[PDB]
Amino acid sequence: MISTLEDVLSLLDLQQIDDAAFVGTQPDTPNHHIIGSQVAAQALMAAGRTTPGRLAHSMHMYFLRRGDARQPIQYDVTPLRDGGTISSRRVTASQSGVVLFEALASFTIIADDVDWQQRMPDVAGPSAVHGLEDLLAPYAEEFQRPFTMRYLDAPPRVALDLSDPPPPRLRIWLRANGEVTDDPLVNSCVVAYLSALTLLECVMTTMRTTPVGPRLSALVDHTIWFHRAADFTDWLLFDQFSPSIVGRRGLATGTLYNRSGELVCIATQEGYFAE
Amino acid sequence: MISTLEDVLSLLDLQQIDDAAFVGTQPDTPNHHIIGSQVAAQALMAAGRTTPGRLAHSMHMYFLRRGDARQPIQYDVTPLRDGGTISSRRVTASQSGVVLFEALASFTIIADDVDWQQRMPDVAGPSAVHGLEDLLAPYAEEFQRPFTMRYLDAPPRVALDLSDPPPPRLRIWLRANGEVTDDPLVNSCVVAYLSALTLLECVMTTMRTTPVGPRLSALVDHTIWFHRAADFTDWLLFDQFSPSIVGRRGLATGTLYNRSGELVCIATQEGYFAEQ
Ligand SMILES: [Cl-]
Ligand SMILES: [Cl-]
Repeated sequence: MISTLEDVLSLLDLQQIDDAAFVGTQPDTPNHHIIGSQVAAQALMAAGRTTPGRLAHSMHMYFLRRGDARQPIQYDVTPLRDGGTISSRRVTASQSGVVLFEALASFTIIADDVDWQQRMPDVAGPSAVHGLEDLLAPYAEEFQRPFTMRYLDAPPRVALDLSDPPPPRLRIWLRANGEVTDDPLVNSCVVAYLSALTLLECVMTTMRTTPVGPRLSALVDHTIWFHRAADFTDWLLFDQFSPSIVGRRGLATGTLYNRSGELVCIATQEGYFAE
Repeated sequence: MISTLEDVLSLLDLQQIDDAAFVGTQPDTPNHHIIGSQVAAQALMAAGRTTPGRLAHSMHMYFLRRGDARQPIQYDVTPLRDGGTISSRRVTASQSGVVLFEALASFTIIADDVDWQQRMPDVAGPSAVHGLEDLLAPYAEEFQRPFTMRYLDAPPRVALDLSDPPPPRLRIWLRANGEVTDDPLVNSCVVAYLSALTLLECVMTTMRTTPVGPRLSALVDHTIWFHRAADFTDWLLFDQFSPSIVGRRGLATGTLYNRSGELVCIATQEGYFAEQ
């Protein structure tokens, strides 16, 4: 099972099998499903390798069919445009000829210009905050990680035992359990992985469910805009909320910051909750 | 020019030239540029016509090349997924084989389930706000509309006169200057049109520019999530802001609400500003 930060870096180590085709693999999962975070990060790596040296700036994706964690995944990249400042790629992810996912990714050259952001919210610092493992301890009977996670708000399983579902806001302090490679594309791919990892949890809580049920979900899409490099040598804050849930779908948006205050990325995804 | 609401509805009338191939058109503009609002709305209509009786729920797109307003646009639709819940469509827009735009759209059945939203912000109403025409009248020498627009925060050209540029936030009350067809797909397409129309303005102000310059801009992408029907028989509030601007890029996000408070859609786009 994915348990170390090195395991996450291994996910990003794709095997090139043709000029614009790459294969990724992973360990099996308990329900045999591939999670969205993996396919996002691997798809971005595949795209980035066909645009060498350019920096990831955005990616949009739709999950069509859910991957089987027992088989590898093939990523086929199509160049859409190669401009002097922006370049664009389609990435299709497949298993035995079955298309799992389609994405569109865009890459840029670095440019010094207006650099502005909203200020990070004023929240309790990571040291004030309970770890996920201690928070889930009472539920151990119902069940190492690549990131330490400290939750400012109740995680979904804890929230399920509150009288009423809390407001759909979830703030998590995150720290890599090891060293992320000093490579801009790897940096962005790890950001991509984190951007989709806990993001639907604030919706699950409002839907009175958790990642393992009782009501199961699947991501329909995921979107990321990368603005500034993540500093994985310290904590990051992931500020997540839902503006709206309707018709079995819940929208979640998250903003990732370095502890030092820089806004790293924004991401948004819609999850579908089985009836 | 596109100047009436009927003209915007007419953008959505596509010629079908094959099973999954449609042609859209538009009047020539002054600089022959086709705006992203038009291409988003026409692409959604194309996609929707191949998924009859399902409701638009999301759309993602990249604007690869600027369109020539003097030529029509072919929308080629590819079905990617079909069945009991969600249907998925690729839409490619092209002019004489040159691809302008790639989108992925998604459609769903109606289902009653958990229905929750954040509360619309408490702001001044439409009558407390000056119309855009009036706010821009002082600058006429430098220069009808399908929508009445009342800006609660300074438009880019007005903001440009201020010493300290304001926060990159922009609330606009909008009202269709006419009746929008009572059809769910048309409704979603007009929502798509609006979702991209003013959305970058909150960035332009921080970038010390306006829709007509001095620093020009182009959209890189656009993204819409449709949750509740727009009620075009009354005002809508488009609450827009930018969380971040860097590297010649500015990200803008907007939430559209009915006056009665329902959250209609969320949209997010990134614009690129050519060197200064
Ligand atoms: Cl370019
Ligand atoms: Cl922990």
